[PDB]
Amino acid sequence: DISRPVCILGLGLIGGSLLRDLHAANHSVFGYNRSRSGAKSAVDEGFDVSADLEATLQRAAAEDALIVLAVPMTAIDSLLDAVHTHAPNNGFTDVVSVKTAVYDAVKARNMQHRYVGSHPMAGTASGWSASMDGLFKRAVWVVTFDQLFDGTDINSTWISIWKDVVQMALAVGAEVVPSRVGPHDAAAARVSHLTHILAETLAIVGDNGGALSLSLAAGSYRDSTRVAGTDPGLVRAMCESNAGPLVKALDEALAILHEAREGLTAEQPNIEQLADNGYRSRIRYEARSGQSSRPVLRLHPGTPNWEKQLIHAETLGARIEVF
Amino acid sequence: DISRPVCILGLGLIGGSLLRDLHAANHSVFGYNRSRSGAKSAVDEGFDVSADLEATLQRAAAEDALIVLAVPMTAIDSLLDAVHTHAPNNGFTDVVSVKTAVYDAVKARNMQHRYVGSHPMAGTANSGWSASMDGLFKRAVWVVTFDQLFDGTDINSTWISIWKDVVQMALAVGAEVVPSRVGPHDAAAARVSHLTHILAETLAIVGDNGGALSLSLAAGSYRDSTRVAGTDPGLVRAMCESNAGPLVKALDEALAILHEAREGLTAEQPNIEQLADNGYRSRIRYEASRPVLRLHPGTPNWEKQLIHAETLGARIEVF
Repeated sequence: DISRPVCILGLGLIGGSLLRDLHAANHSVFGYNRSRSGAKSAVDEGFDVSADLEATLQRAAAEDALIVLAVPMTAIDSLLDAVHTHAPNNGFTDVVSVKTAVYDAVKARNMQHRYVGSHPMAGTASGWSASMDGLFKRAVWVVTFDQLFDGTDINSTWISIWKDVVQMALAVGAEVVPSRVGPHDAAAARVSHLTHILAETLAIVGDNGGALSLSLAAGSYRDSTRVAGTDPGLVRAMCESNAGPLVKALDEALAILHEAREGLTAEQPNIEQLADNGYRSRIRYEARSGQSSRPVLRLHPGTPNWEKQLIHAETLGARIEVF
Repeated sequence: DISRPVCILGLGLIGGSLLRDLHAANHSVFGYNRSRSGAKSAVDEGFDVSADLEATLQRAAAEDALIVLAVPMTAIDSLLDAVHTHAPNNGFTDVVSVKTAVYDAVKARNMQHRYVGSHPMAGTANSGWSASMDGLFKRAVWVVTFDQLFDGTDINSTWISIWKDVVQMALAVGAEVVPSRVGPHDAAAARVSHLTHILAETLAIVGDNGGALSLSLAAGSYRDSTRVAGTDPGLVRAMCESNAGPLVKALDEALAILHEAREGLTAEQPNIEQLADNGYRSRIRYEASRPVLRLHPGTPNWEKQLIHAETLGARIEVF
């Protein structure tokens, strides 16, 4: 279980849902919502919430709480600065879709000895009314571990923060997948950010078709343009934060689409390669989900060479369980 | 309702489902399936299905039945030859996802005087008779063609009666009938269905190129946007290859947007304002249903109202 009380900063879809699940699971937890209304609402429903950021961090520091920065990327720096200044010895984690940008921000402030990156594959970062129960059940929750393999010189206290973050993610039914920042952003660029870019693109090309096109659109179109409904502010945050790895991903998309075009413009139009490859890839994805077959490695923090199992899990996309 | 009994050639998702609804609605209906096994299954469930193509057409000839070609585009060219030889007087339609190729195949064989093209947006499936279902067309769109009124073509009251029964059949099984010519249809289908497939196959591969971790981290958005990549490649090829010209027009717009986005992400200060905004705004329009137009075939300039429905993407009902 979790050796520290959890302190959630920001109580929206992610943070609120985390507070609720942790409370359900009966673990010590409290949090902060900027909204005076939202705080009052949660306190009245039974939760331990405040709208006083200074007071929350003072207490967080007093109880050595694990601090969860459950805010959007644009809010991270101010919350890092707030934590650095009010709970400089506390351990802490974030929930943002992109990881390199955050780790960098943490390193620039010399907070890497107290930080463990994390990213739930939950929904779209909406305030407190967005919070629900069991959001994370059987959902992937990435937990980082760069400090173990880069130029950071960490000791046992960091290992202790890392454990609580994993115990926390596991406490709310998540599947913890360990990853360093580069491999993660490389993945998210492909499976989430490009997903969003293609979704916007499709909506425009369809809209360009006018009345008949929007009328004839069916289930496939509904599904492929759904995430184009998410907020422009967020879609930009994701993609811009991770522009580097996204461009590598988008370039693969353009190469494939160019090859596809070469094929459709031939004397005999042909897209075998795109079709056989696409199908096969989609089958591989379904195979390790539903119509969850992720492998599972058991780490034993403390034991020699356990760290190498984190890289082994990263390469395999294995979820982990710590004994 | 429908004046003629229905004859369904090919009984998979589309044709098989069309049979079940017309049978449930207690309308006169019978069909054909190449698969001898698939025909036995149907007969063993109480349906009027045969494996003998020639005999099915001779029966369709003796009932003046409406012939529905519910087969893939690759089986069309020989089926037209078959209907020509064994049932020339019969009025027929089809359900293929591309409408130009079929109409050319029809004209090539001088059959357009008894042909009314159509396309139900009912999707596809990796199966035959076993994929059939009740209520497949409820609320879904059913496109019906009418190029014969605007290209050079001498038509009589029969064609109109054939067109009337195709619309009513569509309506009978709970579909919304949007009329359209082959050019506009294929342009639209290129944009909202075929490009959709192309983009899904692409995303699936890019994600797979990322290896174990990428696939493991893929969540809801990926799942939804790569769903059609799971449809059998053969169907995807047929669908896109048959509509190659229009699809390229659509793909080129996609590529324009995607490059302009890459310009955006490579800047000193990465920026995809434009894409996100236009994208989001395009989706909001889509969500917010189709307009309607009353039509009486025969009355002067009723065909003008078909063009109106086409521009509007409106569904029609017949008075």
